[PDB]
Amino acid sequence: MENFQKVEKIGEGTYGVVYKARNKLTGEVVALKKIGVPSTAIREISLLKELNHPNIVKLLDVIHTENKLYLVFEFLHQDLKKFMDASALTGIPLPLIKSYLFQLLQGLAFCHSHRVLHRDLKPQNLLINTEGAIKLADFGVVTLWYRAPEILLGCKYYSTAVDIWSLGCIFAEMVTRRALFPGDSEIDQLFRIFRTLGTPDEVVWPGVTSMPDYKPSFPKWARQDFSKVVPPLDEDGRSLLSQMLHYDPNKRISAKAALAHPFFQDVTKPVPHLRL
Ligand SMILES: NCC1CCN(CC(=O)Nc2cccc3c2C(=O)c2c-3n[nH]c2C2CCCCC2)CC1
Repeated sequence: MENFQKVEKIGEGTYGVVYKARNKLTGEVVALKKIGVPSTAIREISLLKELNHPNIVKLLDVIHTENKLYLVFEFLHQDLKKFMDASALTGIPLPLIKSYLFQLLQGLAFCHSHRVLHRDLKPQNLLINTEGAIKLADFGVVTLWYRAPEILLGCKYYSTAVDIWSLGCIFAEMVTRRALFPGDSEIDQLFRIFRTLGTPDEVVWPGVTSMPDYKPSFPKWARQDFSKVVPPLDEDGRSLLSQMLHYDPNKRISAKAALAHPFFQDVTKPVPHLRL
């Protein structure tokens, strides 16, 4: 727009490029996302500027000019991926990990209550500020690391449970300082999940053998010990995590239910120490 002047390219998303820009009018710095334009979609996005939550990056404005679509979001100073890389030496403190997980579950609970899912949760689209907050951003070579199993198996009508899986993967990563399922292809992704949680069957996941991309020929791996998977997460944390990583989407814990888990008994809001 004629009112915004780009400062620098923040990066490349999947729905277009994102730029850090200054609003020549308000003088504010924002995150500018550049994407005729489908009308059905216009009404959709117009609905995003409506669902506001403390843990959802605010969509300040939606500019639709010359068949171009510009989404103006609030600017946050860092993403979780960066913070985690900067904390690789000692890891993010548990209290802060617990605080971020809680906040993200809150944002998700809100999203899901309005039948809105993220679909592509990952460290790169989780934004944080100096205050100690974390927010969901960029709603739905792309990473497959946080992709839920029903998605990898071809379920077209997946549920809000896919976001819980992704968050579960992010939660484990914050704790061990290592991606849980770092696949580099759908099948590799799938098998890495199978090797760790065991190949799903009709017993733990009824209806799994009737999934679009399910192959009767998939190898049959045994489920690995969870204490070996996510140490030194305490029993409450591992208990919560296992419930977020259930194969059966219907058995997987909901965001609202997860907030009441014992793990958050002693949850606080620590302030992050970050370099900008
Ligand atoms: N970490 C940046 C990559 C992942 C996220 N995308 C796509 C996307 O949809 N980003 C955003 C959507 C709404 C608000 C923001 C961003 C976004 O990227 C960003 C925002 N506010 N602050 C930032 C950055 C600050 C510097 C470190 C990287 C994040 C760009 C590449």
